[PDB]
Order: sequence, then structure tokens, then C-alpha cells
Amino acid sequence: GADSVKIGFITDMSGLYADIDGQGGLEAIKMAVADFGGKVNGKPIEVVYADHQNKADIAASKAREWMDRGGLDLLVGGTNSATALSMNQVAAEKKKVYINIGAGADTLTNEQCTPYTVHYAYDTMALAKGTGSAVVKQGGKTWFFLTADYAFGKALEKNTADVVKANGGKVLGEVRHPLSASDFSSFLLQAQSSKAQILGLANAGGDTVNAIKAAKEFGITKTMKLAALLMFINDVHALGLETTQGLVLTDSWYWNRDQASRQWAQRYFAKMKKMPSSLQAADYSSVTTYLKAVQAAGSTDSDKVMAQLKKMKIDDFYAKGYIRTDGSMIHDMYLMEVKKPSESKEPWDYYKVVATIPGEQAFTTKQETRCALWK
Repeated sequence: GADSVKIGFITDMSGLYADIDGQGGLEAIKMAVADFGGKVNGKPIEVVYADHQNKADIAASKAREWMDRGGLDLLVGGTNSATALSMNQVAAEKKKVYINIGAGADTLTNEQCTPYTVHYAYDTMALAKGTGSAVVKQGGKTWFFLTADYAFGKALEKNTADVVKANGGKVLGEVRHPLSASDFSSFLLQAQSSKAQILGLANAGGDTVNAIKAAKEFGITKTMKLAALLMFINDVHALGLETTQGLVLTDSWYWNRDQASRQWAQRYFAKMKKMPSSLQAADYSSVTTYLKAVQAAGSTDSDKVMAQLKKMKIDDFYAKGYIRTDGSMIHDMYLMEVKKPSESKEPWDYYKVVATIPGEQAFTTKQETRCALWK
């Protein structure tokens, strides 16, 4: 804006994704602003926010209004890939810097890649390549998908099905459920009748939690192993270790990884009284990264900031990495296994690291890209 550098954050603050990002993510953004000193290029930094209520149209209309009449300099995209994609289009049209953290669809750096988009934390290709490969390599050869009926589920099912098939496995079928489904019983029985070895949960947040609860309840887990293709620390906390032990998952960050992660998590906890998820961590990091780019450019001009973003290393408590041509922030990913209750040594101690997946190997390869800007 004229008087301020304006950061806007749009995410689900009220529904099935609120705990994993939501208000906590907003808090993390405000801490990053304060920690940077509250100003950049001699202008105060102002944060605005909105709850998209899991509506792509709300997200896109708010973004447009802030860009056109609110002097927006950075749009931070939160959860829900339908909202991520509607916002992406607005940012590309208006030539405004857009960093998406909470949403997963790899579409953002592929079919719908833009010169103004950064996909910061994770995507559905990394999920598939991590958890999908690992489960198939362990002998989980036959799969049936339970898929959230919107852009995220569809993208994740496609990436994961492709990995399964590439690694000698077979996909027997899929069943769709509405976002934030109130009843999973008929869907789970269809999956059970398929006789697949693996039930791939191509869904997230409250859907993942409710589906796992329902699967354990209806006895689905007697005959099928669940592959939780996207699970955050809050989802484990909701379900408990007794139910989640042994699940393999792919994530970008965990509070207890190392000294630097723990120290930041302590500052977060001191405010929110929960351990942060990888999204809440990434929210803070992405703001630091943006502000460093504005500081180095001496400008909020979107072409100058994008050029800075694409030439600066990132190295903070969240990640070491860089932002490449297609917009992906390349950083190592982690294959983890959920602990047994007896292995958990303090509150929120949920993960065993199985493997580190190198950044260059975790995301879409040059040869397989659908990004028309990456040749």
C-alpha cells in the first residue's frame, strides 16, 4: 500500500482445517512480522486476514478486493486447494506475489503454474512419492482410494495412483466423499468389498480423522492397512497414538526434529498452548522469506520481489532450500512412522523418522512437469 507493506492471509479458520493452520497460522505470521522488526523498506508492515470458510469464491473475492483497494503486497494462501487455485488465478492476473502454504495440490506448480506463485511447504507429488512409494515397497501392492471430492483429493489420488502403478502395484478402485463428510460408513464398506491391501486416504484434516475413527470402528482395519496420505500433528493428537501407531506419513517439519525446531516451537506454544504443525511453522518461515526478499530488493514491486525470491537461499528453523522456476520451494521431506504409546516420552512426541527424502527427489521432476513455464 501507500503507507504500509500489507500481508494478507486467507485460510479456513472455522472448519475441518482450522486446527492444523487457522488462527495458529495467523499468530505465526504476526510473530514473523514482529520478529523481523515490524517494518521493511522504511514502511510498517500490516497483516490482514480472512476466513474463506472453505469457499473458493470467498477466497478469490477477498484476494481481489485486497489487491485492488487494500494495497496488498503479499497474499499468503492457507488451506484448501480449491481456494488455493481460485486465489492463484487472481494473483497471476494482477501480478501480485502469492505464497501458498496450507494447500497441497501440485496443480499449483504444474497445469496452473504462474510466474507469481510460490508453493512453500508440501505438495501432493511429495506426499505420493513419500508415503506411496514406502507402502508399495513394504508390500502394500493393491490399493483402493477414499478421496475427498474436490481439487485436493483428485490431485492426491492421481499422484498416488501413478506412484503405486510405477512401483509394481495395482489400483482396484476409488470412492469419493464430500469435503467434511458427516458419515463415512457406505464409502468404507465399498472400499472393504474391493479386497485391496491398502486403503489410501486421499483427504485431510477432520476428514482424515473421521475416516480413521470410522475405519477402526467398523473393523475395516482388521482386513486393510490405512495409508494416511496427509496427516498433520493435530490429526494424531485428535486420534491418539493407540489408534495411529505404525502409520507411515510424509511431512515437511516436526517440532522435535532438532534444536532450532524445538526452540521455535517453544515460542509458539508460549502463545497458543499447542505444538505447531508443519503449516504453522511454514507460515512463519514464508513471511520471513518474503520480507528478506523485499528488504534485498528495496521494493515491493512484484517482478523485483519474485526475482529476489528465485535467487536467494532459504535457511531457517523451518527449512534449507530455494524457490525454483515452477514456483516450488525445494526442501527435504521426512518419511515418519507414528509412535506406539510406550515410545512417546513427552506430550506431542509422536514421530519416528524413517527416512529423509532429499528435496531434489521429493517433488515433480523436470521430465514429468506439466508446468508450461519450465522447459
